[PDB]
Amino acid sequence: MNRTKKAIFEAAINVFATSGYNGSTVDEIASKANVAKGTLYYNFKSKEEIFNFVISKGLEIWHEKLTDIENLEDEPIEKLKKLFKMQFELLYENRAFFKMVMSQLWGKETRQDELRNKITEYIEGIERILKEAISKKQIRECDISLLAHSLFGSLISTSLYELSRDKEFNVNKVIDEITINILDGIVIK
Amino acid sequence: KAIFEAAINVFATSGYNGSTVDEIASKANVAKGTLYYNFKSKEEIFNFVISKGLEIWHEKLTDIENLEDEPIEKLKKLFKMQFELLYENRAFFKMVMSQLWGKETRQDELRNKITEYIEGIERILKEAISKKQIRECDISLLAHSLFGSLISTSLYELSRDKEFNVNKVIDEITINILDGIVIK
Repeated sequence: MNRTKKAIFEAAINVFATSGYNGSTVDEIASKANVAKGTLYYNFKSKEEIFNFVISKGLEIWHEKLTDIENLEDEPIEKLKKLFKMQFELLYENRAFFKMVMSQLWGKETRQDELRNKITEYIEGIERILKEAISKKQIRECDISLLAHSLFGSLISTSLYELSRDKEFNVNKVIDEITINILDGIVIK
Repeated sequence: KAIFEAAINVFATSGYNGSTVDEIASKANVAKGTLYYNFKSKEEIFNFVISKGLEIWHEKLTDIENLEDEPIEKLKKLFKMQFELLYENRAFFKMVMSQLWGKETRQDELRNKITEYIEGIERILKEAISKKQIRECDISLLAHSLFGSLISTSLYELSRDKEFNVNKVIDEITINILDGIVIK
């Protein structure tokens, strides 16, 4: 990304995360990016084009880091432990971006169908690790797609927990707790 | 009442930003003057919609809290109750999700309302921990994860364009949460 696209990218994340999609404007993104509006429009025709570019660029590191985990020779159960650590670290390093995503996952605009298709592509990588884990009898036989969405969904509920105003968020403690909760369950054993 | 059902659809479809009082009155088939005898602003309508819609969640959660059941059995009934209510209130749930993440003051207040519900889950988990029926753990983090089971399922249904059988979901999620997924 050159300076113009990087500046728009970083500013757009914060505008979208602060105001939501409908409340964000090209006008505000140009101002926050310190990019002349004519140069912005030379690169992006509309707010929707900026949004989709940000989603596509921002999810690149998610696919990259998940693909790296998939490529390891580690046992699948060890890949799942590394998945939880990777996702929460990535979430913590990119909180504005993830809120932007979360704010747009629930409606019926074509933009949001497309966003969900991009998230589904990511979740399919989780499904692939689970399938291998089940075949190696390291994870219980279960509805894989349902489980994979639950593993992604841990990011969503934790993002809400991170917004708590009465405590301070500790990413390493959350990784450790969620890993045990997911793998071992909560029942006394 | 007409405003409540219409405003869910409007806030879901047109957003909070992007919707108007007039559009809500129209979708409700409510004369604008009659709207203003009930509500002063679009903000008042939103705050009313959230509070009203969450009442049934609080009522059913309180019912479970009031049971004589062991807390671990309360938790099983909580999962069942939550997925049932999710199924009956699908539009409302997704509308809430769409509004939960921004920095406007109505959204601070929305999150406070959700947090209050999640605090009710924390009370059941606290009883389960005292009775040594579940592990000692970060109770607030776990309670958010238990609410998160609905978030994940709702996203799953949207992403696959499905309305999954509620009993099969309850059965799978309950085992996943209580017993975990690892075989070791």
